[PDB]
Amino acid sequence: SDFVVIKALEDGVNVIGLTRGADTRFHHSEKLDKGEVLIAQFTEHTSAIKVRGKAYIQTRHGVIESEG
Amino acid sequence: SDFVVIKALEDGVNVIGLTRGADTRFHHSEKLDKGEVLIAQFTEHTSAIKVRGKAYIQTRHGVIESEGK
Amino acid sequence: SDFVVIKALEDGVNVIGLTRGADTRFHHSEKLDKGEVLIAQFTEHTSAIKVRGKAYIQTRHGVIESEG
Amino acid sequence: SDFVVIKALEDGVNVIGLTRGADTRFHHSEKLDKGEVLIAQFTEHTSAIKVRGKAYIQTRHGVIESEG
Amino acid sequence: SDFVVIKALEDGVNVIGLTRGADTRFHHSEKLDKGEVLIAQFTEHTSAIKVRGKAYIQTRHGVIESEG
Amino acid sequence: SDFVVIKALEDGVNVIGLTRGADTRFHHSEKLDKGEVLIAQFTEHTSAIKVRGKAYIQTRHGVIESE
Amino acid sequence: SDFVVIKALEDGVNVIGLTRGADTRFHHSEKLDKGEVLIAQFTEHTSAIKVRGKAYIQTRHGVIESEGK
Amino acid sequence: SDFVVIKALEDGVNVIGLTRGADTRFHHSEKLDKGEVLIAQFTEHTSAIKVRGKAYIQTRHGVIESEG
Amino acid sequence: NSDFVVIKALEDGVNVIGLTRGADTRFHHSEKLDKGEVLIAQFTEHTSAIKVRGKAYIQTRHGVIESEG
Amino acid sequence: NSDFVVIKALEDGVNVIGLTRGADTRFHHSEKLDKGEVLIAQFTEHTSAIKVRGKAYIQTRHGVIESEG
Amino acid sequence: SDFVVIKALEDGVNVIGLTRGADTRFHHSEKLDKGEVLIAQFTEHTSAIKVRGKAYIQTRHGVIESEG
Ligand SMILES: N[C@@H](Cc1c[nH]c2ccccc12)C(=O)O
Ligand SMILES: N[C@@H](Cc1c[nH]c2ccccc12)C(=O)O
Ligand SMILES: N[C@@H](Cc1c[nH]c2ccccc12)C(=O)O
Ligand SMILES: N[C@@H](Cc1c[nH]c2ccccc12)C(=O)O
Ligand SMILES: N[C@@H](Cc1c[nH]c2ccccc12)C(=O)O
Ligand SMILES: N[C@@H](Cc1c[nH]c2ccccc12)C(=O)O
Ligand SMILES: N[C@@H](Cc1c[nH]c2ccccc12)C(=O)O
Ligand SMILES: N[C@@H](Cc1c[nH]c2ccccc12)C(=O)O
Ligand SMILES: N[C@@H](Cc1c[nH]c2ccccc12)C(=O)O
Ligand SMILES: N[C@@H](Cc1c[nH]c2ccccc12)C(=O)O
Ligand SMILES: N[C@@H](Cc1c[nH]c2ccccc12)C(=O)O
Repeated sequence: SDFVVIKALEDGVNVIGLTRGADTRFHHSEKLDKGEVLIAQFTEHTSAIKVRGKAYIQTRHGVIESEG
Repeated sequence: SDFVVIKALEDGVNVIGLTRGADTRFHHSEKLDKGEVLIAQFTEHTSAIKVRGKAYIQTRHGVIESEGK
Repeated sequence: SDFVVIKALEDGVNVIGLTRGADTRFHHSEKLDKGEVLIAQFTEHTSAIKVRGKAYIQTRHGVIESEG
Repeated sequence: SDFVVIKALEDGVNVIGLTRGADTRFHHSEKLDKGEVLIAQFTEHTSAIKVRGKAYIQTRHGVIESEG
Repeated sequence: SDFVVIKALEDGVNVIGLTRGADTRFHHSEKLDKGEVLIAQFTEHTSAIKVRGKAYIQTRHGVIESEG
Repeated sequence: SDFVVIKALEDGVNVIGLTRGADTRFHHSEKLDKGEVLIAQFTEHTSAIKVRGKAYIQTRHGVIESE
Repeated sequence: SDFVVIKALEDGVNVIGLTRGADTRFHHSEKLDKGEVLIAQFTEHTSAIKVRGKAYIQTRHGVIESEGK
Repeated sequence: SDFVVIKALEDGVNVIGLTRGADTRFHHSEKLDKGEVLIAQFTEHTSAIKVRGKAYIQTRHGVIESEG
Repeated sequence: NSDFVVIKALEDGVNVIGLTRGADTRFHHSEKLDKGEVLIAQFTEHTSAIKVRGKAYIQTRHGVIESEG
Repeated sequence: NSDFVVIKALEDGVNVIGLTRGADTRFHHSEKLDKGEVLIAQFTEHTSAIKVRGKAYIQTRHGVIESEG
Repeated sequence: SDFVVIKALEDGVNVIGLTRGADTRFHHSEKLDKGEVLIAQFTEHTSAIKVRGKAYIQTRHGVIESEG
């Protein structure tokens, strides 16, 4: 099952898990300080992940960068 | 299951999930502001995804770019 | 399960689902205006997809372009 | 399942599905006008596909061109 | 399931399905005229295919040409 | 399931299927004349394939030629 | 199932497992001192992993580095 | 299941199937005359294959030759 | 059919520590390696994370990495 | 569907030995190859390790290796 | 299921199978003399393998050498 890597490029990056299912809203927000890395899967409860704030992101389709 | 990466290139971008099944309609519109990235799967409930607004998009088939009205 | 990426290159492009099953008829026509992108799977309900109008198309077999 | 991409290079191209099963006959003929693109799977009902008319075709095996 | 692509390079090319099972015989022969393409799967009923007549053939193993 | 492509390079080529199972014998021989191509899977009934006569063969492991 | 490799580049690096399921919380924090290596899977109990502290990280998407505190 | 290609480079080559199971013995020898090709799978009944005589052999791990 | 890691000890007394799979996380075994020995160790029903202490050359599917003592 | 090894005897009296799968490990069969004969042998429900003695050219999915008598 | 290739570079190389399960101990040691090769799988009974002595080793992750 797929995962994304998120490296925070500043304090307070917000990695937001959206609920899997007929309804969509966020069910968890994990904040990262600058330099921290989160490696997070798609799961039974999370089917979309949003990143807010400056982050360096890797997925199976390559590198992408969120800007705050 | 496959996923698409969408990075908003201006405020107010909408990533719209279309319902899976005989019926086709919008069930959710996720609004993205400039700089934010959404990584969204295809799912039991979403079998097509539409992107309105300027965005940089990656899928397994490569990069594509949506342009806004 | 695979999908196809369609970027509309002018207004009023139609992405048409054809029904899976013994019967083949339309079922849904999604209208894309210029610059909009639709990323659409093959599904229990859709086993063929037609594009009408000018669009840039990506599949697992490469790029192809429809013309209006 | 595998799918084929067909781009009509002239009007009245026919993409014809042959029935899966002991019997082989045409169950459906999809007419493409010049410039239209059909992306069509193999399915429970369709185990062979025939293209009549000038078209550009992609399959997992690469490009091939049908001629009028 | 695998498929073979056949482009007829002359009229009257025959793509012949051989029966799956203890018995081997021809259950169908599809006639292609010049420039027609047939994309044909292996199936529950067809476990070998024979091409007779001049054609350009693609499979997973690459290109081969039959001659009349 | 995998397949073999055989192109006959002369008349009279035989593509012979061998029975799956505890016992091994020929259950079918398909004759190919010059230029005809057969594409043949391994199956419930055929676990080995013999080619006799001159033909160009392709498999997943590349090209080989019978004489 | 996928795994990540983490090599601590200073003392006191934490490798933190987040719970799988509807509830998300830390359920374990593995402390690495400098030069130690942990190779950790995703599991029935861990669906996300956070690294805090200076570390060299390998995943199937390649090399990433966490930067300390 | 994997398969092996054996092309006999002299008459009398033997392709020998060894029994699957706790017992190991030869259950069949297929004799190949010069220039014959045999394409043979691993099966419920055959878990090792021995070749005797001069032959050009292909497997998933590349070319090897046997010599008489 | 799980993944495995290759650990070659570059000095005596390297420890390859298996961590328990499941809701709880603890060391269930430390295999001690002397210099020049190679351990090839899978992830398993009982081991979902592996810690290496001491100097070792390591290979996994994501490449080479080295632990330091 | 299992993996297999190709063994080409480079001298007479080469032995390809099958070791039993399961809690008990012993030799259950030894196949004698004379010079230039080839054996293509799978791992099986009965054979979970294969030992080659004598001079032979071996191909696995990991590449070529050679045994020396 | 994965396997390791071990080529003894001196006499008395010991290939040691460790028990799968909650407990860890060795359940078999297979000694190799110089120039013998052992191709050993991971199994229902062996989930870790230790090599002692000078040996050339291939795994899916490449070559490694043990030093005795
Ligand atoms: N609840 C939605 C979340 C989602 C996933 N991908 C999407 C694409 C667009 C809009 C919403 C979504 C679902 O599981 O389907
Ligand atoms: N409800 C439709 C959504 C869809 C997916 N792919 C499409 C292609 C064309 C039109 C509609 C669709 C379905 O699941 O089939
Ligand atoms: N209803 C048809 C749709 C179809 C898919 N592929 C085709 C190719 C040709 C003609 C029709 C089709 C089916 O499910 O089989
Ligand atoms: N009814 C046939 C259609 C077919 C598929 N591949 C073929 C090859 C040759 C002739 C017929 C076919 C079948 O399902 O098997
Ligand atoms: N009825 C045969 C057809 C066949 C497939 N491949 C073959 C190779 C040789 C001879 C016959 C065949 C079968 O299903 O097995
Ligand atoms: N009846 C044998 C045929 C066979 C397959 N592969 C072989 C290799 C060698 C000799 C015989 C065979 C079987 O199914 O096993
Ligand atoms: N007992 C934990 C061990 C573990 C695996 N990967 C981890 C990542 C971080 C922290 C703990 C772990 C589990 O099976 O899930
Ligand atoms: N409990 C959450 C943990 C998680 C995984 N991926 C995430 C992405 C964003 C936020 C939370 C998560 C889950 O298993 O789904
Ligand atoms: N009995 C242990 C053996 C093992 C596998 N990999 C390990 C890593 C470290 C320590 C022990 C092991 C198990 O099956 O899990
Ligand atoms: N009867 C043995 C045959 C065998 C397969 N591979 C081997 C390797 C060595 C010795 C014997 C064999 C088995 O099925 O397991
Ligand atoms: N009977 C043992 C044989 C074995 C396979 N791989 C090994 C590695 C080392 C020692 C023994 C083995 C097993 O099935 O597990």
